[PDB]
Amino acid sequence: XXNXXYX
Amino acid sequence: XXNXXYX
Ligand SMILES: *[C@@H]1O[C@H](CO)[C@@H](O)[C@H](O)[C@H]1O[C@H]1C[C@](C)(N)[C@H](O)[C@H](C)O1
Ligand SMILES: *[C@@H]1O[C@H](CO)[C@@H](O)[C@H](O)[C@H]1O[C@H]1C[C@](C)(N)[C@H](O)[C@H](C)O1
Ligand SMILES: CC(=O)NCC(=O)O
Ligand SMILES: [Cl-]
Ligand SMILES: [Cl-]
Ligand SMILES: [Cl-]
Repeated sequence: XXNXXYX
Repeated sequence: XXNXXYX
């Protein structure tokens, strides 16, 4: 993970 | 990708 969003 | 570094 480590990324973010939101999709 | 998804991992990091830095090499
Ligand atoms: C991770 O490194 C790349 C280069 O490969 C940069 O362009 C990017 O800004 C950097 O990402 C940030 C944001 C993220 C992905 N949510 C994490 O918090 C990382 C550690 O820092
Ligand atoms: C997402 O990350 C930011 C930066 O650290 C925090 O400010 C925010 O609280 C965080 O969102 C929470 C709530 C969410 C979106 N429902 C998920 O549980 C994420 C993983 O954590
Ligand atoms: C070295 C590099 O590009 N790291 C970023 C990733 O792991 O996604
Ligand atoms: Cl992070
Ligand atoms: Cl999402
Ligand atoms: Cl690197």
